[PDB]
Amino acid sequence: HPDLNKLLELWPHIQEYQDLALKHGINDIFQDNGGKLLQVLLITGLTVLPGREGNDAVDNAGQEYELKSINIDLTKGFSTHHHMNPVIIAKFRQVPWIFAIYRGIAIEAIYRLEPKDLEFYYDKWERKWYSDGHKDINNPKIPVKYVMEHGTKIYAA
Amino acid sequence: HPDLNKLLELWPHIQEYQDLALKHGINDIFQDNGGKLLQVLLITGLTVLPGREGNDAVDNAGQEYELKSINIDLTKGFSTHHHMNPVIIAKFRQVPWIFAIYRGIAIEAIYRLEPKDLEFYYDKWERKWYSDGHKDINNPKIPVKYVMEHGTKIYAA
Repeated sequence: HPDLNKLLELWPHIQEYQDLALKHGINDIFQDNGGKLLQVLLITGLTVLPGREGNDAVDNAGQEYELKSINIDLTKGFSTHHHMNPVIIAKFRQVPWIFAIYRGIAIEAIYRLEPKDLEFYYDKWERKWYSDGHKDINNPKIPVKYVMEHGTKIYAA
Repeated sequence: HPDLNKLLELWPHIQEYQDLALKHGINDIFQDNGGKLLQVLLITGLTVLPGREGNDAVDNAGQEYELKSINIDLTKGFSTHHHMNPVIIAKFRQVPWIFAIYRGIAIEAIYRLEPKDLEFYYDKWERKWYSDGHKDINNPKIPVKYVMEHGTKIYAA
């Protein structure tokens, strides 16, 4: 049982990583990309916010952030919000966003966009709601290209 | 100028303390009791949440807390919420509360009440709203005695 052997021996680290993840509010590294999210948290120094919170993270000085991420091996657009409306927008434009770019599970880069750097999309998204008559927008996307063009890279592999 | 001398020489520390306070999201130790609040933050390991947030703090694992405090040299009841209503209550009973007890500016003790430990007051407060017909409650208080009787002391001077 070749591959299997790497299992009872590689498992000490996986567990340690999970221990690390728990100290950071992540109960299961193997669900909802928790293992990738820990990467971002340890690199940036952020603390995750309860899922019920509008934003997803905050630093040691009380500044909050939206946290988006993608695996470029399968997509090129960042998810934003399901049932996206102008109130959601309104809460969004108040905080900086940090974008995590992975290749599979590997963190390749992290970008930070200031509130103004997203002004373009917030405006666009509003039109598609009101000119649209009225009606949510189901998760419009933010192009990795745009993020790279306007953000400041705070991390690279 | 006797006392004045203690000023150009005691000022190196006060400033350092303020430097410490800034690293913790507190812009001015001399306003809104920021100097006392830093005490609590450093003792407990908490991070403050933006004032717009319902709760006031969160730990490294994403658990949030309400943060109340008093100087027993002048009062014996903990403030809760102005324009207190049942929705406010509803958000409140979901998180633990940590109470800071000071003598003047000195931190004397800190207590933590679990959500259930406040069940008594939440229920009482509801009656005074509905039996009251309907109408907010302007900041009812929580007795230090009660806090000491039901909380677990996480710190003492």
